[PDB]
Amino acid sequence: TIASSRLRLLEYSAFMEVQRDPDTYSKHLFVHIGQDPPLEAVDVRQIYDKFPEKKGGLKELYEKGPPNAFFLVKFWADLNSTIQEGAFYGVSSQYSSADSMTISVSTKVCSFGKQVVEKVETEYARLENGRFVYRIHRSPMCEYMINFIHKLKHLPEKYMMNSVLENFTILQVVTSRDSQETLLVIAFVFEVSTSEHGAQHHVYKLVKD
Ligand SMILES: NC[C@@]1(c2ccccc2)Cc2c(ccc(Cl)c2-c2ccccc2C(N)=O)O1
Ligand SMILES: *C(=O)CCCCCCCCCCCCC
Repeated sequence: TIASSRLRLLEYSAFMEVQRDPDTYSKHLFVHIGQDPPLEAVDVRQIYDKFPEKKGGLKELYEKGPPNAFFLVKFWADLNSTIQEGAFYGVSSQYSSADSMTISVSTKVCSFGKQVVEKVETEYARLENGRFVYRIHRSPMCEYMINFIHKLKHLPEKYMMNSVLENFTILQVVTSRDSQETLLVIAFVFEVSTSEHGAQHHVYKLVKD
């Protein structure tokens, strides 16, 4: 469970979809976080080098606080060609909060500690069972990401894929749109899954000392 005092990530999944015929659709999940155990900590200074720094960087974000909003997710992405591929590469996520506020989700793709792509999406709360729910449904992946996945899929060894992924990170920062107050920050780090049970993940809490 990834949750700060203000926002809670409910679900997250990056996937691809193909239309085998007009009545058949196939969906492969690269990564997934479905719907509270204690979390193991990771010192934030160990990841600084691979995230974007200076003005608006992760070090300035952490210093600004609150620290209860920072998390690290290690992903073991399933890049196995389990379906044949006009394919849709997308990302679906969902959050919840006790307060009604408009959120802003920014996704920073980084290569060698330098921001290459950024995507900003404002999300409005929807009242549901006494809580506020934010839904991002089938947000298409940018061609940078689709091409990156194709390039990784073309490497002959999984160790080669993991070496490229050593200098690739995605930083997700959710802020209250109007106040600009940090609600949730999730640093995503990746490896290619070698498991027979597919995509795996591990959550950690980002700490300083
Ligand atoms: N293959 C190693 C790893 C990994 C391993 C398994 C699953 C996902 C990723 C660790 C890792 C990356 C990429 C970027 C970072 Cl920032 C990290 C990382 C994570 C925690 C602390 C320090 C660092 C670091 N700076 O290396 O790939
Ligand atoms: C906008 O393009 C944000 C895209 C975030 C994609 C999540 C990455 C999931 C695919 C796993 C491939 C291996 C590591 C990128």
